[PDB]
Order: sequence, then structure tokens, then C-alpha cells
Amino acid sequence: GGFGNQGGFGNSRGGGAGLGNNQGSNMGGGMNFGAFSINPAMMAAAQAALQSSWGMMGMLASQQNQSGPSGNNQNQGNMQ
Amino acid sequence: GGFGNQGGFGNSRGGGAGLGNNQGSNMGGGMNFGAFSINPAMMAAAQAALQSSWGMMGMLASQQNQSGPSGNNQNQGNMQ
Amino acid sequence: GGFGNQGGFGNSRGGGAGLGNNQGSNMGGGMNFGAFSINPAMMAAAQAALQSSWGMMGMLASQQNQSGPSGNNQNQGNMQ
Amino acid sequence: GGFGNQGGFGNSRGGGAGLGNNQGSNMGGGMNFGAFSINPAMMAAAQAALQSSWGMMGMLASQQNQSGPSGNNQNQGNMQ
Amino acid sequence: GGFGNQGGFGNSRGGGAGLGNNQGSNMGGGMNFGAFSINPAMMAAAQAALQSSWGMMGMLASQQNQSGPSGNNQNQGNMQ
Repeated sequence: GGFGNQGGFGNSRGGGAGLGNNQGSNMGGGMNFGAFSINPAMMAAAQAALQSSWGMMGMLASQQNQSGPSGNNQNQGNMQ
Repeated sequence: GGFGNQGGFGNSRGGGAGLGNNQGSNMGGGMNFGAFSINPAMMAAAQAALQSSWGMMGMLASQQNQSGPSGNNQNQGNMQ
Repeated sequence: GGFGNQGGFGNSRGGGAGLGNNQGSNMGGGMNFGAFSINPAMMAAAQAALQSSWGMMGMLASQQNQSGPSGNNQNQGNMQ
Repeated sequence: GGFGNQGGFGNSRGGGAGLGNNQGSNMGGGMNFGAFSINPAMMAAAQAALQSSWGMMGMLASQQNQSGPSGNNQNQGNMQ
Repeated sequence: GGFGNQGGFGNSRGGGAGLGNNQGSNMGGGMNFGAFSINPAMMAAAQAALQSSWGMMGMLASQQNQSGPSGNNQNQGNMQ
């Protein structure tokens, strides 16, 4: 019942793996995630823009504006 | 019943693997995810734009504008 | 009953694998996912634009505009 | 009953594998997914544009515009 | 009964494999999926545009415009 509720996860002998119950939100743009593993190796590189939105009885006569990244330089070295 | 509710995951002896129950949201644009594994190896590279939206009794006479990434330079090294 | 509800996943001795119950949302544009595995190896490269939308009694006299990524340079190294 | 509801998956001794119950949403544009496997090997490369939409008693006198990626350069190395 | 409902999958001793119940949505444009397998090997390459739409008592005096990817360069290396 009600409005906009979200239940719990991983309880009462929890188990499994994943991503769940996201409303109006953003996940990424250069990110690594590792749990319960042996000798993981991960590389990520991103040039990105992300925009998101959720509205109930709302988001009315409104506005959301974004200009992306422009004109940058970046250097990351080695890992031996 | 009600409006916009989301149930829980991985409970009461949870198990399995995945992605579930996303409303108006974004997942990606350069990302790695690894759990419960042996010797994983992962590479990701992205040049991207993502835009998303969910509205009930809402999102009315509104606006959502995005200009993507322009004119960048990026270098990532080796992993030995 | 009600409006826009989503049930839970992986409960009460959960099992299986996949992607389910997505409304107005985006998944991809350079992404790897690996669980419960032995010696996985994954490579991904993307140049992309994604745009998405869900509306009930809504999304009315509205607008959604996107310009993609333009004019970038990117280099990712080796993994030995 | 009601409007726009989605039932749960993988419960009460769950099993199987796949993709289900997607409304107005996008999945792909450079992506790998691997669960419960031995020695998987995966390669993906994409140059893409994806656009999607779902509307009930809605999506009225509205607009959705996309310009794709233009003029980029990208290099990803080896995995030995 | 009602409008636009979708039932659950993989429950109560679930089994099988596939893709089901998609409304107005897109799946592909460079993507691999592998579960419950031994020594899988997969390669995918795409240059693509996808556009999709579902409307009930809706999608009225509206518009949906897409320009595809133009003028890009991309190189992905070996996997030994």
C-alpha cells in the first residue's frame, strides 16, 4: 500500500547478486565493483553524459538542462 | 495496491543473479560488475549519452535537454 | 491492483538468471556482468546514444531532446 | 487488475534463463552477460542509436528527438 | 482484466529459456548472452539503428525522429 515504498534485500539468510529497485537514478560513467572473488582484474574508461527522472503527481511545467564535458585532457599511468 | 511500489529481493534463502525493477533509470556507459568468481578479467571503453524518464499523473508541459560530450582527449596505460 | 507496481525477485529459495521488469529505462552502452563463474574473459567497446520513456495519464504536450557525442579521442592499453 | 503492473520472477524455487516484461525500454549497444558458466569468452563492438517509448492515456501532442554519434575515434588494446 | 498488465516468469519450480512479453522495446545492436554453459565462445559486431513504439488511447498528434551514427572510427584488438 501507500506511495513509493521499497522493500529490503539480503535478509533472513540472504544470497545472490545484482542490481534492483532503482527510481529516477544513475549508475555508471566509469566504475568497477568486485566482491567475494579471487585475483580479479578490471579496467574502465568513460567519456559520458547521463540524465534521469521519476515523478508521480509531479514533474509539472518544469525543466532539466545539461551541457556535457568539453575540451579536457587526461593521462593515467601504468600498473606493474 | 497503491502507487509505484517495489518488492524486495534476495530474501528468505535468496539465490540467482540479475537486474530487476528499474523505473526511469540508467545503468552503463563504462562499467564492470563481478561477484563470486575465480580469475575474472574485464575491459570496458565507452563514448556515450543516455537519457531516461518515468511519469504517472505527471511529466506535463515539461522539458528535458542534453548535449553530449564534445572535444575531449583521454589515455589509459597498461596493466602487467 | 493499483498503478505501476512491481513484484520481487529471487526469494524463498531463489534461482535462475536474467533481466526483468524494466519501465522507461536504459541498460548498456559499454558494460560487462559476470557472476558465479570460472575464468571469465570479457571485452566491450561502444560509441552510442540511448533514449527511453514511459508515461501513464502523463507525458503530455512535453519534449525530450538529445545530441550525441561528437569529436572525441580515446585510447585504452593492454592487459597482460 | 489495475494499470501497468508487472509480476515477480525467480521465486519459490526459481529456475530458467532469459529476458522478460520490458515496457518502453532499451537493452544493448555494446554489452556482455554471463552467469553460472565455465571458461566463457566474449567480444562485443557497437556503433549504434536506440530510441523507445510506451504510453497509455498519454504521449499526446509530444515530441522525441535524437541525433546520433558523429566524428569520434576509439582504440582498445589486446588481452593476453 | 485491466490495462497493460504482464504476468511473472520462472516461478514455482521454473524452467526453460527465452525472450517474452516485450511492449514498445528494443533488444540488440551488439550484445552477447550466455548462461548455464561450458566453454562458450561468442563474437558480435554491429553498425545499427533501432526505433520502437506502443500506444493505447495514446500516441496522438505526436512525433519521433532519429538520425543514425555518421562518420566514426573504431578498433578492437585480439584475445589470445
